[PDB]
Amino acid sequence: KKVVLSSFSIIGDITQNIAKDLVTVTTLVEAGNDAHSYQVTSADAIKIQNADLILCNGLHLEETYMKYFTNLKKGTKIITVTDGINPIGVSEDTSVDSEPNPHAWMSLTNAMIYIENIRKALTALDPSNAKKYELNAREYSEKIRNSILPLKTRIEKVDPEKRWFVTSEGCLVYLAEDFGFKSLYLWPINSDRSPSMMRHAINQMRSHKIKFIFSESTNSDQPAKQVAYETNASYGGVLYVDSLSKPDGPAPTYLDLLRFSLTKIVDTLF
Repeated sequence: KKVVLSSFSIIGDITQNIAKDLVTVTTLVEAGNDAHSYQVTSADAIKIQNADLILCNGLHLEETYMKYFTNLKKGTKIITVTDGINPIGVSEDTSVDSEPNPHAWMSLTNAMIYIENIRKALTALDPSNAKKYELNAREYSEKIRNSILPLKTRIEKVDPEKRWFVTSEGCLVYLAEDFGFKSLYLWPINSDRSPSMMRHAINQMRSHKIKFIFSESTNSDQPAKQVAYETNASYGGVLYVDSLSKPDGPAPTYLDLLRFSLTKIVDTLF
């Protein structure tokens, strides 16, 4: 039985829906840890040795621990499951070039690309099961579309002047792009804050009469609430974007994570 190591919980869950036990799916950065600032342990080095295939997000998400994906089993490839997603830069000033924002999985379109890239890699690893990964990938893709599309459809009725997703981390930039909304946030990447970015958000919210700002499940709510106060906006609550929740939390699977967060967004913007 082949072993497929996913860099973090979200990619692990996607991969499990496509493979459905045809392979053993393991996860490096388990739910509840920051994927960008993780420390790889001795035990983790065993997971890495056992891997027949390694699935990374790319977009620099794993940049601090790429070096641990070395001395690998012969034939073990590292696949970037975001291949074909045009990166969005960590610059809010989209003039300058900048490091990529890693959060490509917060997108209906991109969910389909993650699935496709993983299907492809599983199929090149284990070609005698091609027909099963094929079926599984289609089913799973459908499942995602069936849950998430009705949320898109609701979101798209928003009045254009209210088309803003305002968060703490820049976790929704790919969602904004996919659904045709503008983005505003306080810092691009949690692991990394700027007083000027906060000032800029405040000014932008006042200027565009933006009504809500969110925080997320792995960062503090304090800055969002302060910005709400200073802008006469409302604090929107906590979104799940950077990790699956624990099993009894609201986002134990990638589908549940998209559904939860998009539901919360929709429910606050109407």
